[PDB]
Amino acid sequence: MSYDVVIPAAGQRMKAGRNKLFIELKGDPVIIHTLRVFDSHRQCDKIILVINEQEREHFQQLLSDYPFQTSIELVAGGDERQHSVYKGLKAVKQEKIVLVHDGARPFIKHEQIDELIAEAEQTGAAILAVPVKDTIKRVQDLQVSETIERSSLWAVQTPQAFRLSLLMKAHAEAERKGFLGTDDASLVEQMEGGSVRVVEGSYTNIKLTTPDDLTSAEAIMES
Amino acid sequence: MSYDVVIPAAGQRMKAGRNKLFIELKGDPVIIHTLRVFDSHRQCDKIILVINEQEREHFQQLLSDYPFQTSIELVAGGDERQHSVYKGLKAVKQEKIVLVHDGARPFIKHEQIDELIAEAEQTGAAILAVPVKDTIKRVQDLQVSETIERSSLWAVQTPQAFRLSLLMKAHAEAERKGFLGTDDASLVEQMEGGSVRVVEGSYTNIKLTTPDDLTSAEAIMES
Repeated sequence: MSYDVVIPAAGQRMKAGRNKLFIELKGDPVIIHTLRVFDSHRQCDKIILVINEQEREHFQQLLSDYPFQTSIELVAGGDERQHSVYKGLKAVKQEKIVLVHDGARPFIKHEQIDELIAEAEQTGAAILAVPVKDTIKRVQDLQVSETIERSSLWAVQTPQAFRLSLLMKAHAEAERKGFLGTDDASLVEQMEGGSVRVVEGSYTNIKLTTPDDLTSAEAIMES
Repeated sequence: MSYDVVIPAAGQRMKAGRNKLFIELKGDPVIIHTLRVFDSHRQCDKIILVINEQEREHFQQLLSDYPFQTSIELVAGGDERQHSVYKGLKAVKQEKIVLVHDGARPFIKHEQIDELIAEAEQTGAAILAVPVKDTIKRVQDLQVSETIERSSLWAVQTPQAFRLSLLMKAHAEAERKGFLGTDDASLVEQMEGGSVRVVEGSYTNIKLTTPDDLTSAEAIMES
């Protein structure tokens, strides 16, 4: 059915007003492009944007500049990405499917979200990923220590979709024992019996941090 | 000092004339864009293009359409990438630095090649790579089996630069015992005491296979 989306926007870090999500892409902040995807999606009930308190005013101003039909809440985060995601998930008001999504990934398609909601509802946890295409090596001090075996390796994207109860439990367990995950899926993996499934996404679902990313973004738009 | 470059162009596979390297990028085949990089590079002595015999005529026609100052030889390859690279290295006429390079990586910069020649000459073997930015997971039947620990992982590019004697030895040893490597560095790694170093490259040094790659290419050009 429907979902809430939590987007961590605390910078896991820049000074107030200088969030990487405010970098303009064809004249609109990256975050705007991302927000419009979830706004136009019929099954997205609400957007939870997890922020640093200092940047609240900047986000408020930005949202008044760009109004949306879909409800958007600014929820204060913490000092790490995981802590922030969890404070976000604490603002979901009933049991339902929850997505967690990178603000700087504006090219997610409603098709992919739909497929991810189906899996999360079916089995509890799902992530978007694509096959790794390049050889991967582990390297100590610019010296190759090994070549990682490529056959079944996937590059992980967002969103990641979960039953709220499940992801909440995975966050609580992790926090109670001081485990620091990378992405949300790794918290579920860390639980006993915890299981996560993959929906294959698209190579266009890129994350925009650096200026070369903008250039690649501007070409994905125009196309 | 100077080097030969071997470029495997046997399709490790398409029918004759339909090589992926003939896909036109702003009106010139991808291979042309790549060849121009090595042609304009003062230290490149020779280009060895390893082909399927069937496509010889197509390559010959393509080269007469685009003349180059730098000498280019068409050398017949084998049925795998490794076998083809090795037949290529067999046409290098004296001991020197040899590069091996993907035909479909046209955005290599002379700066990067220069840094790679320095390392290969210094320590014997060098590769271009960039830090992995995304979470990597191993996945069986769309089901995550593990999260690969990210801190020291690099995505490997070409070229890879070696002392000819060293890479030749690594190829001979591998063939004598039927070992099938992925890239050339993995053949050197497989030798006793074999050691390979990393030069950090650039995120623009992309490989062009799919149509989305073209679009990303056309934007890297224009920029």
